[PDB]
Amino acid sequence: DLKCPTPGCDGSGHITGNYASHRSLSGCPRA
DNA sequence: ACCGAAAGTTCAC
DNA sequence: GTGAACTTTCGGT
Repeated sequence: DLKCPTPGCDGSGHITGNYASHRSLSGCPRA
C-alpha cells in the first residue's frame, strides 16, 4: 500500500533494521 | 484456520 | 551500489 495498514505505524523504520522506510506490514516499527 | 507482525531481496536512481 | 518497497511465514486468536 502507500502506507502501512497499521494506524499507529508511520512506516519510517524497521524492527530488524533491514529498511529505513516502508509502506507494508513487513516489520512495522510501531505496530 | 485466519490474521497481524516480523522479515530480507529488488527495481529504480 | 544504495534506497525505498512487499508478500511470506510465524505466532496468536
